[PDB]
Amino acid sequence: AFDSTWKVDRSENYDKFMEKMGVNIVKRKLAAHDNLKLTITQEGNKFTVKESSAFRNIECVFELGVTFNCNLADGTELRGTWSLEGNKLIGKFKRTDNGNELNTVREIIGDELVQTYVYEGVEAKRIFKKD
Repeated sequence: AFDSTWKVDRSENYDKFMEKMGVNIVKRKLAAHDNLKLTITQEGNKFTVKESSAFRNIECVFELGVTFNCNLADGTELRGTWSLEGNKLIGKFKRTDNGNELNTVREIIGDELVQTYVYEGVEAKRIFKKD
């Protein structure tokens, strides 16, 4: 789903998240300012997400179930895959840098994409919305 353009319109706890990865207090204070844009497309078994932030736009195309890798605006690099869990889209990502594992979930509240991530027992939330 989420076939169109969107941009983090809401988010919170990003400090506990960015603080769990052990990132300096600099990227943490500048991180909470999550305001990137993301163009997502879906094709049955072929997805295509194109991130875009004034700091480093990214892109990741692939099918659901096949492990792959995707870097996070925080300049992170992880690999895993998204799968449907009950009524949500899970996202198992493993930091290829330190394999600090990452457990997230994706939801589409009507016209908003709620992407929550977990870290060693933490939880960050990032909600998108039609531009």
